[PDB]
Amino acid sequence: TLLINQPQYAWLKELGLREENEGVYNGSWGGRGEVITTYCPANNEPIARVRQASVADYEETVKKAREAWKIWADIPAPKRGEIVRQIGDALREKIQVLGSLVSLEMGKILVEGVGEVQEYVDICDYAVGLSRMIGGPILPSERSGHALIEQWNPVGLVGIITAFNFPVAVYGWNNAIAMICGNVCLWKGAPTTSLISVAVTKIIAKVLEDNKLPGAICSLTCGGADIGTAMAKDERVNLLSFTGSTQVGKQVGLMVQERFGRSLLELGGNNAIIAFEDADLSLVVPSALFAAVGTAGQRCTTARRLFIHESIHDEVVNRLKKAYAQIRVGNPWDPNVLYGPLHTKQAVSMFLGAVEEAKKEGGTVVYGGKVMDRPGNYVEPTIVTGLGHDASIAHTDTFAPILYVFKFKNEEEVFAWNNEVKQGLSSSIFTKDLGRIFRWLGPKGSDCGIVNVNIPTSGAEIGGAFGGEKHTGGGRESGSDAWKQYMRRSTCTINYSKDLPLAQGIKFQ
Amino acid sequence: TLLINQPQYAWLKELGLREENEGVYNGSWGGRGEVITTYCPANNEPIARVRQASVADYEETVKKAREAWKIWADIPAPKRGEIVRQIGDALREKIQVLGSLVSLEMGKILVEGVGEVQEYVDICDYAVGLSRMIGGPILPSERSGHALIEQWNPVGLVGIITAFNFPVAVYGWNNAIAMICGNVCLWKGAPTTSLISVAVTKIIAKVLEDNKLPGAICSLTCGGADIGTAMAKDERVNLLSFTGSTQVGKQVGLMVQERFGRSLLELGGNNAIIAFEDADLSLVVPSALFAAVGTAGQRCTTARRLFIHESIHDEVVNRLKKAYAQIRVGNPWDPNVLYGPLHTKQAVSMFLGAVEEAKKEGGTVVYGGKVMDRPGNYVEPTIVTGLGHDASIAHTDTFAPILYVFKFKNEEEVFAWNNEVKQGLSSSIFTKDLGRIFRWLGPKGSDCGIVNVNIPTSGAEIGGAFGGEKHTGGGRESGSDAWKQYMRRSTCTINYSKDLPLAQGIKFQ
Amino acid sequence: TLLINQPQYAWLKELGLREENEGVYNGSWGGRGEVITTYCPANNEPIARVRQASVADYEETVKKAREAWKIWADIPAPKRGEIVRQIGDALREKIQVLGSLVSLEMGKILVEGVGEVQEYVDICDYAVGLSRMIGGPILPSERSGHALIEQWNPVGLVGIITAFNFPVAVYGWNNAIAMICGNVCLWKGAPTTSLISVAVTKIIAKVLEDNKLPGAICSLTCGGADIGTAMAKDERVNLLSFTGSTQVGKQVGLMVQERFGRSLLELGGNNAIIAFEDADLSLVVPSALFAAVGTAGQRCTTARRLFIHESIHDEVVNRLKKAYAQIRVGNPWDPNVLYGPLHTKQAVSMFLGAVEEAKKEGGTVVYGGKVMDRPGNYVEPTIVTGLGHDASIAHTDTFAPILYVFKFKNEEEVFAWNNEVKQGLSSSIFTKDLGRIFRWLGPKGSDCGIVNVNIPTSGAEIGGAFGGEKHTGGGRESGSDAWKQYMRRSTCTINYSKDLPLAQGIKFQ
Amino acid sequence: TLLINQPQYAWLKELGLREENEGVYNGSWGGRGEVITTYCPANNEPIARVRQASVADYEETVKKAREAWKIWADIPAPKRGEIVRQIGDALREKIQVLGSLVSLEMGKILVEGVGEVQEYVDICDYAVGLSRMIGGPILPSERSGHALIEQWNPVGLVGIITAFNFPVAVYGWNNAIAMICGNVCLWKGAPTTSLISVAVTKIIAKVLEDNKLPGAICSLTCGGADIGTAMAKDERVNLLSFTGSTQVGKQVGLMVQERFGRSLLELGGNNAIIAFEDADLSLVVPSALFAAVGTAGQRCTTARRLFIHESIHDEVVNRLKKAYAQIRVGNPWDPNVLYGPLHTKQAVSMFLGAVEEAKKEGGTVVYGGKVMDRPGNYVEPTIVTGLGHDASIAHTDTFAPILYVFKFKNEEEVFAWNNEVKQGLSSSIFTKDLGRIFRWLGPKGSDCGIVNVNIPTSGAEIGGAFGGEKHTGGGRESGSDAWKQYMRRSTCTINYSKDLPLAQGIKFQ
Ligand SMILES: N[C@@H](CCCC(=O)O)C(=O)O
Repeated sequence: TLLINQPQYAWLKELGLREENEGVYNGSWGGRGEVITTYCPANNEPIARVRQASVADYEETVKKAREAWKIWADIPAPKRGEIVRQIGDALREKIQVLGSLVSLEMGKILVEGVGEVQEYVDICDYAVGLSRMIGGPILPSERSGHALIEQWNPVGLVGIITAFNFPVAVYGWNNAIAMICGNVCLWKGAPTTSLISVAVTKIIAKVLEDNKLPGAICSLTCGGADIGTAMAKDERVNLLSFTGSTQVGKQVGLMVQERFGRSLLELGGNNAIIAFEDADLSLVVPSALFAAVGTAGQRCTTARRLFIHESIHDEVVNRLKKAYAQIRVGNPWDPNVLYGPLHTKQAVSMFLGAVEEAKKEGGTVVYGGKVMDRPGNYVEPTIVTGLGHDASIAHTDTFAPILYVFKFKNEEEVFAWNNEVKQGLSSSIFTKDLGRIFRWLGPKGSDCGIVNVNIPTSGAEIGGAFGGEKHTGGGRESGSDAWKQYMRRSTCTINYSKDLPLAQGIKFQ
Repeated sequence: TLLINQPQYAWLKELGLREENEGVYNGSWGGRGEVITTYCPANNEPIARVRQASVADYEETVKKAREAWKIWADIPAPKRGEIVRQIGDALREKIQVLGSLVSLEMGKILVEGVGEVQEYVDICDYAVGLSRMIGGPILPSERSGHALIEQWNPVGLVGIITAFNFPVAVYGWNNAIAMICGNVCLWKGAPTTSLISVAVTKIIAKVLEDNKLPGAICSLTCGGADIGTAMAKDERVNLLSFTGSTQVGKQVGLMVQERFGRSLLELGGNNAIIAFEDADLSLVVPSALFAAVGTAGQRCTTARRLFIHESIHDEVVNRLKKAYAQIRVGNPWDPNVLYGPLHTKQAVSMFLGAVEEAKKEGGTVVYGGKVMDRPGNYVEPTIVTGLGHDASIAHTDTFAPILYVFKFKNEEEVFAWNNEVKQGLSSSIFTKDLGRIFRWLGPKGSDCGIVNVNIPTSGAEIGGAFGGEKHTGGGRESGSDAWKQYMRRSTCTINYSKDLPLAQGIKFQ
Repeated sequence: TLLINQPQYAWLKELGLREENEGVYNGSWGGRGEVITTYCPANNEPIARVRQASVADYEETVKKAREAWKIWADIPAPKRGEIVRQIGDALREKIQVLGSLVSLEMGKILVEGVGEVQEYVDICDYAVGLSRMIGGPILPSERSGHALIEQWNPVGLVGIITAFNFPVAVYGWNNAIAMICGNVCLWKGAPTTSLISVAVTKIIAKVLEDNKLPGAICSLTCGGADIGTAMAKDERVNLLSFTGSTQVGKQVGLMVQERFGRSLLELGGNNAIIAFEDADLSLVVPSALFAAVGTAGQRCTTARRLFIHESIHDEVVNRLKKAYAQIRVGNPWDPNVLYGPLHTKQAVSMFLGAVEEAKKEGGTVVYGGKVMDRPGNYVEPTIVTGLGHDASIAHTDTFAPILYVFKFKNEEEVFAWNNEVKQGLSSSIFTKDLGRIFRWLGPKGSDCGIVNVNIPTSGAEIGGAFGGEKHTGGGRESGSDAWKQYMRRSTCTINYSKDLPLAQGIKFQ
Repeated sequence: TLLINQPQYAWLKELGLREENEGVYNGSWGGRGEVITTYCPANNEPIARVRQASVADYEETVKKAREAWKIWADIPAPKRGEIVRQIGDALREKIQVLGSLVSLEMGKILVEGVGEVQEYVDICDYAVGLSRMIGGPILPSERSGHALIEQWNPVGLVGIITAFNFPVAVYGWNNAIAMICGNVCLWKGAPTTSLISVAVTKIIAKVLEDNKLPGAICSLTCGGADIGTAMAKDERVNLLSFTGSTQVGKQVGLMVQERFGRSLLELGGNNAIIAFEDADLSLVVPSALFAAVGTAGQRCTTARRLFIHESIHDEVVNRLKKAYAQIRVGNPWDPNVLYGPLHTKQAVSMFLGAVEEAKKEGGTVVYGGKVMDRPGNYVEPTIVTGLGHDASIAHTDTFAPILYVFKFKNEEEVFAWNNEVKQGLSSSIFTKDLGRIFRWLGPKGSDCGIVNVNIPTSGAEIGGAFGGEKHTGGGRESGSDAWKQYMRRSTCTINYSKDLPLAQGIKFQ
């Protein structure tokens, strides 16, 4: 009855998964907490089982990771980068099968599952180069015979809590960067993507073990909220990177601040696309489509609000309705399928509640709005017109494929409306106007951390820093100098002289 | 009665100070809150009075500041730098008499008062050059016909809360940097340095108004804990920089996190100097003296722990005693005075309590330990030997001139003892050993934000970032790229083509 | 009959100039070579005289500069920045009278003369901040117990050869940057701007003397081609920065290479403005006017080629002709004069030589083309149409105010025509097309070192690097990390361990 | 007769080598010039033959590379990085046989042969990271409504001339960096390592072919000085990176300067190791051994001068003699030998010339000095004592394994003696003295491009820039921001507004 026992899914054994898998890894595999069974959202059938972490499992792992850190921090950064290079190779090798497991356990379509693993391969290549570059400037002291250098050192143990919707990539960004920065990692994933977490940890463990490194360098404790809270409250967790809901993120931030730890919060988005009158509609429509219905609307970067200039509102909406009706729905691993199930049955419930709440706040469902009559967690991608831009349901961020469409007239008001929500992740404008574009990029433009022009709100590349402002939580991951969040800066002055000139010329005599 | 009414203190009026002064500035001067009188700690005489902010003053000042921000953020950064340049020139012209006011109201000696003002002058020079440099990289997009740029924009209103012990420099570090980054500022100082806050703001307000700019760009609301708490709970304060006690800082970080604001925390230090057997003792003794007794021991970077290797412990301690007994006591505005009073009468009593608790816990007062027989808040700088490194009184947070002296034998134990406290601000080793110095700078060395060699724990220059780790709060000010804390990063992708290739080669069609 | 002996030019004495002035400074003033008289191009009247450098003068000056470098190089860079800050202040206080001398001796209008001095002011401000920043990274060594450091140190003596047309600013750019980088300078300006060079040198010398530093840190040796050739051949001149003709620059470049010195060449430009059909003509016409007739067309960044799309060629030409007729011609110090004389009587001949040649090669003079019958070296700013973009007269760059106008159709061809010339200094397109602008910035776009959009080819700001490609010589001055040309990089590996790991894991034992 | 026709050398076929090989590659393989036979320096037996380029081959190859660049420069940099990544992998997979070919045709020992290929692997890893990073800053313009951007674009065709002694790594540093920067490459190796150049080109060709890219992106034209002179005079070669003799490189720099090309010169080095009295002798002796006898003394970074403090001169010289006696001599393809032959018989003649001159000039051969009585180009590694530091023989340009040992007393004279040579590549001091180490890194310290402490002058790691000063020619390769030499910077100002504010506030009205 488990999918891993059925012959058409034997490929799961290529990831080393079996009927019951250990969900704790700290150099040894184990798990004394509750055995969880994860299910395929496309057909509600059980896949395999994972033994989750008890509290003793959590305690032992943290201790072994900190002991592993003593060895790992002594390994030169470029040699750490060589370990991350080998991880990138292992991922490359299994990108198709790991991508298939993402489609199977998470439910996003095969090209997105593969593409998500590509994000991990990309940031590995990136981190490999970064491991020969991380550091600070040597600066010219104002004092003779003094050297002034900025040093960066690992923070220690980096906890990583990831969400259901990107069960490989978010961990991969945090892992590759933290590792070359000399940190050890502790991973707690979404319980409903535990097989993916195990499969990824199996890949990493083999690399560590082949290199005669302690496996606790990349530790895994599968578990629910109790384990996540433990990490948020654990003084031995120097940096807690949390990707999840804003509500839970806020509490993670508070718990970390109470103990004077470090947090990196990557929280919800309420991302807007803005199509001005001069927009290239052949870019607008397919961009709104990918941003709205990509991943069945389940990215933190999904387009949730579409603002269209009055002159083109009807046409864009009609053109978008026709494109929705061509979306090919099916099993997320099937060829030509563009749209899969929602991840959980509760996500279907939430979708239903949001649709009905949108009607109660005066919206009109112009497309979709219904559960699909078929096995699995399938819902229709939905477009809602007629709501005020400040409608309560629109300012709520729901992980459901519902696109709230609004009219506007002037640039100034629509910038204000992009900015008026609590979230602050991604944003896009479609326009040809050179001046408007740079105003969008400037201090009176978009208040988000991702500020795009003529592309979807989703689909970032890894070379830039990824994250948001406001209620999205302020953390950054991946590229640019996001690596600095995973290290502690020291400002270092060395008197190599036989004198003691004081800063600012102070004569203390 | 008031010092400002006596002819010998007529120089206070060179700073625009009067018998009663407005403590609110926002383009207009006002103050409808409680009137406070500040006192000269060298003689316990009243200096002058300041009309603090009421709640209505605070509310109106924030509204004026955010209005001023609309203008100020539209001003090109180099032109904002020119304003800061002129502020630097204004401090330059007033440096002696501003320094003298710092000595009078706060109580540090004159070279420190002038030196503290000089830090503001220095960060002004630095920020002027920065105003032509701030920003992010243009990155190579993996996508044809796409540009990828990292942009930096002001966060908006920067609230700045400062302490009694650096009543000019800390505000200055924040102000110069926040200004060129296109932010407006709201300053709340220590009530017992209100005259200094008012005087500094009078200097800045004139530059702003001379440049026909709205004064609320650098707003001042003098007040106590209510004003600080209001700023911490106020969504209109985009970034709150807080320098103060660890306990209040923890409460400010929690409040700001509750509303998803940005905080920059600079809290207490419990800084150690470590002297190895190969140390040049002629560097040790004067460095210890200044680090411990400078500012009458009232810096967050004051050396409170002195670790001396067993072989040299008695000789360094004897030499410090002779050095201590030679320091010239007197009024702190008097040139060539080296030792002034503590800031308050309460501090004197807390100094006595610490000296008593040090004796209770086993320690021996080898020098000092008693109040001095003279007007004002004078205490003997004090040396306590014989305690264990883990003695309770030594892990405490006090602004009293007591130096706790410990013995050690080996490198590893004394690095660990340095790191064993809760704070993590400054640290220093004295040694000639090449390898030991690089180990101290590395991942197994000092855990502090400031990591010095053969110099005191105090007296940083502005060109590097200033701040600490662990319970020091994590914030950085002044140099390096601390300016990024005053701005929001955006990662910006611009599709300038007629096509829509997706990141990671994802084919969504 | 000297202008400086007339009462209306008494303001010259505010710069310390006299009837006959010393044109050698090395801490002392002197000059034993030939005496030069400079003439005011607006009336051809002699202004004053300058005693130029003999061979003995040059020898003694280089030696004194190199001896002064031993002191200067030991001053911490921020303290060298403080010197540059005072140079900036001295320039601020004399900006009007210095700009007037630029107008009197060089001949550009007063607003530009003042603007040119502002450039030196601006780069002083930049360099002051840079003096806290210059340096390289600390990198992660692949070898345990090794530090890896990029260090930057002065080259030593920077010779600076400047030209007649920017007789303050180019020296200024080189001066501020070289100084904070720890070099000493030796200046040989254009013979026909000798008083300007003396005036600027007097200003810097006072700052150096007021700071008790050897004046030879900023040495002057006024002279002609003999002194410049000596500098290019002199192994004691570590870096030679030459701004001048392509022809001379090539020989300078060869001579420095022959001796394995460092050269920084800023040579001629043949800058094109290209206006596409969708261009804002309200930006096009003023920008073209400023770029063509600014400085009577004697900048290396002056627009000499104007490509206009066929659809708008006639309209842009007509509007530009009407704009050329608005220009007020007069004495360059007279108010609201926008057009002054050419620098030399020789330039007037070449202008007439160029006009006759353009007609012979088939051009039509639609505006100007004649000498203005008045005192001074006044020629009409000229527009020439109907030539092929590949006509010889158009490629030979000369400083005559002659704009060559060309038609185009395709973006591809006209980008190629921008790039087909031997120089590669500045370039500008006028368009609204978002894709066109980013192609112009890209690898199939402009090949020039300055690549502008919707602005003239002249008028750079100091925050960026300044210089060109191809026959423009390759050097960069002023902003970005141009400072690195004035310093030597060293890559430094420090083994502080007891072991000897080899790079690349090479086992040699 | 040909080794490649002997069964024990069949491993050569694993590299695609044959009895007669094609020495031109531009997408297709050919070569119409002279057929060169390369020989094994360990036994003087012929290996295989290579058809070199005629000038028509060169002509056709340049034209093909320039067409390929039009395609290659359009490929996004991260995608170009992916090609280099696969080049890295292809090298990883062939590291043993390619290292053996280097050992066989060049003559260095196998562990260095492999290690040299490892440098190419390492720089591929670095370049892949870079390919996401290269770019310049976005700068805040002083003008409202203006963007200021520093852009980097490829130079076009990078001609790469390499030398016999590093026949793989030097090309690789240039290749990996030039490739990700969007340039195409044209390689001319040393004629006596023609098989190595063919073998590396075969590896890159397969990668290019497998990725459907034109092979001329990495073109090969094997040949001698006529081909090298052609590249130095060819305006189609935008950058010429030349590694070779000082005298040839000077002429290369002159030819390139004559045509306003870009050159990158990496010439000879007369590198010194300085041993102060406090030096750890257990680090000194092996470092001096490896730095002197590594590669049979044929590195440009080889240690030629060994300065030893008077007090330890005799001891280290005797300790270096006992190390020299332990050198294991034999054929270089053994994975266990330490010392192979010189590359050429003429190097033996030169070596014998220098030893005889050192003895004539008063030196004492204390070790070696003789040819080894076996087949091949074997000389004994030699130590020569008793010469002054300015003895003529010690200031020659000879790749001979002769180490010249000098005495010194104080730090100042010996720093000067390090600096007295014409070249400026590498340098190293052995000391524990902290102040001395920072003095050596500073402005009165070593003048070299590579400045090392307690390690060989040789054996750089790729993270930093590589190259020297003075007669070493000034170019930098590999790490840090050396990638900027392979690109052209542009300073780009974009007016996105409707106004025309001028720099420096010049009102042109
Ligand atoms: N690469 C993805 C990451 C989204 C992460 C998330 O939705 O939580 C994107 O840019 O849309």
